[PDB]
Order: sequence, then structure tokens, then C-alpha cells
Amino acid sequence: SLRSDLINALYDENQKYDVCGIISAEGKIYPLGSDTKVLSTIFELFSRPIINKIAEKHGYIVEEPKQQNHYPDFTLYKPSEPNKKIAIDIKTTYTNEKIKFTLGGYTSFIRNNTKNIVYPFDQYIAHWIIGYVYTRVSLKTYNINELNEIPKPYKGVKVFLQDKWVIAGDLAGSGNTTNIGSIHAHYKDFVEGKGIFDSEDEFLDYWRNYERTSQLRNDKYNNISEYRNWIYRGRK
Amino acid sequence: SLRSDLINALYDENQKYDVCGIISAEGKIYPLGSDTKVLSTIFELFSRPIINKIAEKHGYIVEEPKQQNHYPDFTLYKPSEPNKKIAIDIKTTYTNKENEKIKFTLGGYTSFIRNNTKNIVYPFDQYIAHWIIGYVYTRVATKSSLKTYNILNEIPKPYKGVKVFLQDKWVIAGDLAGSGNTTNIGSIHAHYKDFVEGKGIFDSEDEFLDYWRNYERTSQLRNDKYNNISEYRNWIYRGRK
DNA sequence: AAGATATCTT
DNA sequence: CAAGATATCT
Ligand SMILES: [Mg+2]
Ligand SMILES: [Mg+2]
Ligand SMILES: [Mg+2]
Ligand SMILES: [Mg+2]
Repeated sequence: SLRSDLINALYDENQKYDVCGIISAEGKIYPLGSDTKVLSTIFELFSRPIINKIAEKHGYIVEEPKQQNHYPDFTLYKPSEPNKKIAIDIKTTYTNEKIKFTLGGYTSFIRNNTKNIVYPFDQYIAHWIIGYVYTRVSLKTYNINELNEIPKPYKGVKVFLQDKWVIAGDLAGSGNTTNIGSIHAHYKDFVEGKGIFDSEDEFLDYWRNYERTSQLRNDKYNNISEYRNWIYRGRK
Repeated sequence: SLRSDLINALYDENQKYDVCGIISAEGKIYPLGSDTKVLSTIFELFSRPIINKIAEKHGYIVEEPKQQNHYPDFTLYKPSEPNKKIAIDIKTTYTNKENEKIKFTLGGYTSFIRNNTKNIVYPFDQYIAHWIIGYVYTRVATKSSLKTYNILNEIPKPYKGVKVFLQDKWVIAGDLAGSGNTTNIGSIHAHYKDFVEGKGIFDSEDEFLDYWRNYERTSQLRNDKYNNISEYRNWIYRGRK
């Protein structure tokens, strides 16, 4: 399927290549830093070609945001089927071990159908995440003839594709920027989809009603159990 | 000066090289993106080798942060002058059309500026200078960009024309916040020449620091204290009340 | 759990 | 402009 083919192309591209630097039109190469801000950008760009390839093999157009305050990285849909859009978002985190990802905000497009999203939320039937996990490890320039001398910015990189709701946790991934937090698990759990939410419906209701701070949460719910109890009390 | 040498090299390299892609160890090339998240990453990496070259030429060591929530991008210092550290930070923004007004977010006003060792590589008072290497690029619509290339000139560049300046943070500082929830100092909102020339709003670097160290976090609160330079000077005139 | 890391948008 | 968004980190 589109999914199987994409996850397949993603494992392959990852196993075959290693980004090691930025190159100029004149052949001079600058080394990559070993931090998420750099790697996230690089992992996304490394994914682009592969996502566009498979999307076309399946007849899906690929649209990236035109504006910078918008989720998702890539919007795939068939022209004949505009309300069957697929959201594919790239996320990165590192290990020195269990990982965690910040999964987007909980007060934007999930609480407002047209907020910070390329197309209205209700037009997407799936929300996938391509998660890159890298083990964290030059101030000079190099040329084409020196590609193997350039230090790589990672000890190894793994990638997985998984549905957002499936890997979502019940604890916020960030405070002031109110992001849904993923599960805090070993990469295995992400590939396998060993989440805590019973369904995508449950995941959504939870994050749509999660209070921004502990003050408010301490009288509603702070975790999955309290939420399920909150539901039993009649959503109050 | 290190400063004159630095700006000349940044300026020269800017006018003679154009980054166009990420290359792999195998030689595969992935085209770049056109948004700021990508470009600020590119611009910083492009800057690094120059900053390091010029620094060494003046006997300065260059240190980059160790943890990810630390300012600045590059801390320069001579062993002989440990309390004379120079903070060199790289900022980037874009413009939809060449020669438009621009603005930068100049770091938070509630971390190191209010607390000597909070979110900074070295204690705030060990730096005598805080420079901003500012990059401005004209956005270009993203297509050849979607495929890989073999070994350059054929690859579409995600920008029309990069501009670079070097200037003291206090000099280009404005009086309005650069961000809300992340409490950043905002720069002046003006043309590029204005940043190069230092046409800012504060009189001294101490006025810069006092203003931002006492700027309240919301319009609500600011309304009773001060929301712009004018208001702050009146507030200063009355005895800080 | 809350607020830092840089910058953009309405 | 205010404020809250865009991604992660500590
Ligand atoms: Mg993107
Ligand atoms: Mg992403
Ligand atoms: Mg840096
Ligand atoms: Mg920077």
C-alpha cells in the first residue's frame, strides 16, 4: 500500500545513505552540527524525495505548507478524493534508552478545524508521523574529494512511520507551547504501536479537553485514569 | 579588529558562494527548503568556518553551546581575557520582496539578561560584547526541488538574494517584544541599511538592559508601567513608578 | 509541570 | 501589536 511502500522506501533510504554536509554551487562543503535543530531540518529534507516518489506511484499529490505556521509537513490526497487527505509529519528526537516526541499542539487544529493547518482538519482521514531517532555523537570546509573525511553528526539513525494517536501519551510534551506528549518508550514501542489510548476517538477527546496548567488540571484530569473517571462523572 | 575582519569575511563569502543542498557521504544531493527553519540552520553552518577562521587569526577560541537551550551560538575568548568574552549570535528572517522592512527576535528578556547564569554558556557578566550576525533572504517559491541530484549548478536555490550584517544586539534592539509566550526582545523593524548603520532606539547599552529587564510580560501589566521607549523614559523621569 | 532554545503569523 | 502558534529541549 501507500503506507507499506512509504515505510519500505524510508527504511531503505536510511540504510543506504548518510547526510554529511551542506554543499555550495561551487563544490565547497560545510559540516553538519550534532543537535536536533540541525538534524530535524536535514531529516525532513532527506525524506522529501522519497515521500514524493511513492506518493506519485500511488497517484497522490504532495503539498507542503505555503505558510510557516502550519501543520503538516506533507499533505497527500487524490484529486478525485480531496476529503481523503493524509497528513504526514516529520519529528526528530535523540538518545545518548527511552525516547519521547512532542506531537504538535493541543490547542490549534485539534480544537479549531482551520487553525494552523494547511487544509481543514476534517479533510484528513489519517495523521502519520515519520519519527527519526538519532544517537548523538567540524569547524572547517571540505571538497568533493574529501567526502569521507567529514565527521557525521550522529552515531546511528533509526526511522519509523506510525499513526499519531497510536503513539500519543497523556502528559504534555511542552508547557508554554502546549504540545501533546508522545509515550515515553523505547523505539520498539513506537514501531509496534504500543500506546495507552484505546482509540483515536479517545486520544482526540483527551487532548481536546486537557487543561493547560496543573491548577486547572487538578480539578479535571492530569492523566488517562483521571480522564476516564472524568468521563464517568459526566464530563465534570 | 576581529570585528572588521569578521564582517569583511562574512560579507565576502556571502557574495561568492551559494549553498544549494545537503550532500550524502555517497555523493547524493538533497535540495534545500525555503522556510526559515531550514535557512537559519544553513546560514549558521555556513557562518561557523568563517567565524572560526577569523577568530583564530586574532588568537580567540570559539566555543559553541553544549546543551540545546543555551545562548549564544558562538562564544569567543582569549585565554588572557576570560572576563572579556564576545557573544556572537546568528539570527535570520525573510522578506517576501527585496528591500522590505525586516525584524528579528533577539533572544529572551527573562533568562540571562535577568539572571546572570540562566540559559547562557558563560555567566552574563563575563561577556563585554553581544553581536548579532543577521541574515536576510528573499523567499522563493519551491519541481526540480523534489528529486535528488548528482555532483550543484542545476539545483534550484531556495532564495533570491542573501544579505548579511554584524551588529551589537543593544544597537538594533527595539522596544516591542519579539514574541509573546517565549518572551523575546524584538529588534527595530526597519530596512537592512538601518541594521548595518545602527539606527536603533536606545541611547546606551544600559538603557537597553534596564528597559528589557523591567519590561512586563503582558499588555495588561505594561499598560500600568510602560509599553514603549517613550513611556519608559517618562517612568524613568518620575522615579520608576 | 513550566518555561527556555529561534522565528513567524493574524 | 498583541498573543499564541510553528519544533524541541531542559
Ligand atoms: Mg516542513
Ligand atoms: Mg516536522
Ligand atoms: Mg548554534
Ligand atoms: Mg542563533
